[PDB]
Amino acid sequence: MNIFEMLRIDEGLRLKIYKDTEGYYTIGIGHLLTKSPSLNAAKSELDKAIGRNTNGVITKDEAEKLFNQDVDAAVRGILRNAKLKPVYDSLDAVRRAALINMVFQMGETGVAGFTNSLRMLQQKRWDEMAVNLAKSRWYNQTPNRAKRVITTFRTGTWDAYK
Ligand SMILES: [Cl-]
Ligand SMILES: [Cl-]
Repeated sequence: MNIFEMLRIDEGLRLKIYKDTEGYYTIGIGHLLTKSPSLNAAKSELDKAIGRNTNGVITKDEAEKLFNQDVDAAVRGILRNAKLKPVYDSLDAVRRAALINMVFQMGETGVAGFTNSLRMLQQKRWDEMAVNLAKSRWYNQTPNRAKRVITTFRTGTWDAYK
């Protein structure tokens, strides 16, 4: 089990443009296209991302390429964030995977804002952190996934995913 296998479970793989739970245009492995309501704005973004005229449809390879770029960017955004870097640096390899997951899903900024949980994470207070992450719009909108991520932080193991 690794971050790729982990995010692939959580986001799935879709080869045709679609809406996410939030209503946004997305494709592949959780790759957001646009927060805009126009399927055209979305086809536009897709082709620019892919580098070709897709007509809203990509190959698996193509989807995997975006994903690779997205995970890479998540890791880099963590390592560059003043709030994030230090949390990450303090954690074990499983728990790091969990941080990357949230970052992938919600952006540096989003996570960078969970002030209290970040501190508990840092203080290695596993249980309270888990309670705190749960009082969030994030958990309420996508509780199964959130539970998985939260368990991963709590336990420090891949159980939720096995
Ligand atoms: Cl892109
Ligand atoms: Cl869910």
